[PDB]
Amino acid sequence: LTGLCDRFRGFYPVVIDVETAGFNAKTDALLEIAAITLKMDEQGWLMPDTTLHFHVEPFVGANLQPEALAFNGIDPNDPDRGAVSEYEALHEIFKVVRKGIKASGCNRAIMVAHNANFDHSFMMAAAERASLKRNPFHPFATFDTAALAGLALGQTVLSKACQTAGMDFDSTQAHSALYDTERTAVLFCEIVNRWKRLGGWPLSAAE
DNA sequence: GGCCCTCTTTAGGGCCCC
Ligand SMILES: [Mg+2]
Ligand SMILES: [Mg+2]
Repeated sequence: LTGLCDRFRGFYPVVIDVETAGFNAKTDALLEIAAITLKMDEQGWLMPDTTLHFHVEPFVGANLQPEALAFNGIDPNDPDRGAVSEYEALHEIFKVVRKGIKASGCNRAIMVAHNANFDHSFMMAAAERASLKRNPFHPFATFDTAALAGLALGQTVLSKACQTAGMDFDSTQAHSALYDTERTAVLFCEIVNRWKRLGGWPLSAAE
């Protein structure tokens, strides 16, 4: 291929997972976020690059759903969380992403996530509140690993997709931002690498 | 949390992005 900028029409894939206090991106709090950039080796194989992870303070006036907190087991009132503002978390992620875009020769970043619209809507909403400028992510395009796993593995559930792909998946570590992002990143890389392995990529190898 | 299905309506379990 072999360069990352040539693989997805100049899009720089960044794996994202968020933990929230509900399903409403407009009103519910962002509590946690992890980001994993990708890279290709000289042979053209995809693999994780830089990993970021932040605990996030609920923005002022945010709604908190008890059922959501019960699911992710996150206590926003814990002073020992080490949480930062949405601004600080996303500002650092954007900085690393813009740096990755520049070095790779890509044009823009695209979010890779499982059921990606969820994570995308929450990140865009948080960027709006924090008044962040020059959002390096595509405003509506995403790489949904649920759809990709549907094609590649015939499974749409993250746990099952990883297992089907022959990956390790610990249910005791599941539903945590860093672990979910890492497993999603490996899943996405495996799907992409498998397609190359089967001769589906490059298009000349599609033959 | 709330919609969906059915071995349903005097119910609960699946869903599986929180
Ligand atoms: Mg998730
Ligand atoms: Mg998660």
